[PDB]
Amino acid sequence: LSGRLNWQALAGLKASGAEQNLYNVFNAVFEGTKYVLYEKPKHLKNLYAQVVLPDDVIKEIFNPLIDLSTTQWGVSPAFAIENTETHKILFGEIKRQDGWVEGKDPSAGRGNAHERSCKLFTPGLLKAYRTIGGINDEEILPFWVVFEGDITRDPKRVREITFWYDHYQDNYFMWRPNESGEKLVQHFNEKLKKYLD
Amino acid sequence: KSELSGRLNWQALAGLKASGAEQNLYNVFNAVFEGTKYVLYEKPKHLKNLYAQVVLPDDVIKEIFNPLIDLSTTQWGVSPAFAIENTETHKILFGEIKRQDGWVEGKDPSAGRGNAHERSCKLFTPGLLKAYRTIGGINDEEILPFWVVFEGDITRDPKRVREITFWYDHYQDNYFMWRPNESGEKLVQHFNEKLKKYLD
DNA sequence: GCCAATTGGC
DNA sequence: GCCAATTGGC
Repeated sequence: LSGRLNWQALAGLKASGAEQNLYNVFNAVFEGTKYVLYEKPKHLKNLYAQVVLPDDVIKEIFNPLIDLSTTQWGVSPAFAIENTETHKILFGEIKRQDGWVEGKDPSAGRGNAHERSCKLFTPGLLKAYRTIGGINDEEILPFWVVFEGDITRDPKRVREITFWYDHYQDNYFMWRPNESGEKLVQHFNEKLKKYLD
Repeated sequence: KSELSGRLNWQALAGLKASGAEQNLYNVFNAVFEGTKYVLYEKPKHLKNLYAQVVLPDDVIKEIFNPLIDLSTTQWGVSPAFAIENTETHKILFGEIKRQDGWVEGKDPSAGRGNAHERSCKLFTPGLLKAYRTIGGINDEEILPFWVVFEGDITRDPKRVREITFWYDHYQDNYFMWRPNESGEKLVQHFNEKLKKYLD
């Protein structure tokens, strides 16, 4: 099964003048390929209820009338890309945020909600992602964060995120204003697709 | 490393408790550190200069906003909620305080839907981990260089407590749940028993 | 200049 | 059930 992408279908989406977002872009480029996109995938929805808490903690917290054995508490990624042959999955997030850009003061980029995406660096979620998605190669992280909005052109935010990721520079992508869906797909195609093999 | 050489001032903390004064992380640690080699910093400045000189490829520079300032002397960084330094060894533990509501008695489950506490996870990025270990001096692999103290109803929320427990995996001592009504002693005991030795 | 942490959205 | 990501605050 070739891993070639459907650039013709993507060009049609672009030509249809339709506003491109991550979903219609990957949906178009994956048509007839061995890849499929999921919006709000459910693979990681059953992680927390089964967590074993010391009896000392149980006594100190609120214990609702609930059957934890059948309770599914977990996370809901913005999206996931699956190679339907190997069934390996890359889970992703989309962080949209304003930023300090031309004509604005630094305060326009003072927001910090994007830090929330760093929950993916916790050892527990890294372990869960690797187990469920199948990407065990230590060379890359098992998630992909796509940033959107003026934060992607903010001199401070861009350097901050670059600093955070350190040697995992391909695990995030800055999808800048007015940029084509093609560049978003090229990042996946050139830097991440091989890890689903 | 004798126990006496690092004994905390438990009597000063008991005095604070006996005074009836409202306890918070700062007055609790300031009291317990009285006369010792440890000092607590509120908003430490050790990590004030981190990002401005980060190198960006020419093809990225071309696509971003480049302000007309001198990045070589610009200080962009972070400001931890607190830090604990052993002034004899100069090793430092950096900390955060995350207060948040939660699903507890008398509340609808929606009271625990909040997720801003996730921001604290920035400390797990490889970049900040390296910066924290370099500055604070803690390279022991079995412990992380930071300590996140949670406060508020989130500390008793059945889903949030399990979520955070899960996140931390085998680094359970790198966070502490300071519950409503809990005194300062429990907070200090966590540091004393699980983290203080990493400042030796 | 940097962090708080919430209420509304899907 | 779980995520969006902002504006207020010092």
